[PDB]
Amino acid sequence: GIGTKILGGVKTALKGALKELASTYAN
Repeated sequence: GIGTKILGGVKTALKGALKELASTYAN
């Protein structure tokens, strides 16, 4: 229920936003 935070939320954030930001910082 609040497992959503460490599943659907944080793992989506690393999968999308950190993966895109770090990838086009490193280039």
